[PDB]
Amino acid sequence: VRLEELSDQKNAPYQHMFRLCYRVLRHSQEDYRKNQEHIAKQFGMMQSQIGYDILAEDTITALLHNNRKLLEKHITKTEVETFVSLVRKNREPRFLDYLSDLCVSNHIAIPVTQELICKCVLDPKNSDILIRTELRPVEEEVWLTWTDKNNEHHEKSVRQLAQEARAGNAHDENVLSYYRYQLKLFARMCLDRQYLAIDEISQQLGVDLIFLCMADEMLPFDLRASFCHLMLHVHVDRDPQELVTPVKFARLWTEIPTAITIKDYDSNLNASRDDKKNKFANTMEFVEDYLNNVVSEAVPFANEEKNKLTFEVVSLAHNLIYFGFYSFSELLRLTRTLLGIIDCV
Repeated sequence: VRLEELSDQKNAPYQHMFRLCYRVLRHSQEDYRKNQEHIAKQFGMMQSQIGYDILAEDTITALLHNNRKLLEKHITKTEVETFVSLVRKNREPRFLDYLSDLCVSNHIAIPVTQELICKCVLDPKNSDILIRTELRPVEEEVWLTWTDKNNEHHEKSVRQLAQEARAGNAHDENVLSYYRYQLKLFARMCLDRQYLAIDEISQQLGVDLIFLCMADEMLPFDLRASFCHLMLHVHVDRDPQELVTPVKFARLWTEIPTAITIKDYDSNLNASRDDKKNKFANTMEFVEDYLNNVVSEAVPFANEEKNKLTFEVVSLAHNLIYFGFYSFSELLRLTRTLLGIIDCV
């Protein structure tokens, strides 16, 4: 029997047999470390059978769901290379999604697998499965260049890709989906301050480029949300940024002014904010404008696509606020907008 021919009516019973076998495997490893480890020794075969209608994807997901130690033990360079080869062969975003899931377990990054995936993906080889983004004077426009499965180059503008996808172009829609999944993979790799991947992804996708992509209202909301997530996890969370404590318990006697106002309180710490907000000033302005636009429309949460971008923007604002990028007056002005956003209708 052949995996590609399993779909035939002649091999139909074999499909049912294999599905039952995989269901047995899934049921035999539920909340049992010994069985999970025993089944994990056959990971290569399961990957070899990944892709076809055999529920191997579900079995792998169940096996690697919320098992940090098992993931670290049984995910290695061979597994990452197998996934890279599969994604090279199929060019489907599902394998990139699987790599992203491997990167993070239980919403917490796993440094060993993150580093392995970064080394295996960002290597000079395997560059044909990643879409390259560049800026062209054409002010400046964003262009994507990618190699198809036939080793043929293709170059096109993001605006044109979005226009064709909206028109109905399946090729451009699939390209956009692949790009979104690639951005998700990069964000997962850069999660929890993975400098090994940040140092190489920042030089490819810059702050200005990501801001332009987010501010381009003609692009898909999901794409804008992916770019916002990348900005949050590649640029905002880095070494210079550090969490701040809003309340201070230690005070110096002679530093206490006789009279204190909102302006004086803001100016007390307006040097570090002033000299660190230069990069993110445009981002903060965009966030404020987006929140005002959201609060100015009835039923803020009506479209899921826009809700994704709203969630990403709110997460970015939360990170910026907790990194001390906002003054007291700015926070007091933003609280009205937030309350209006989450107000009753």
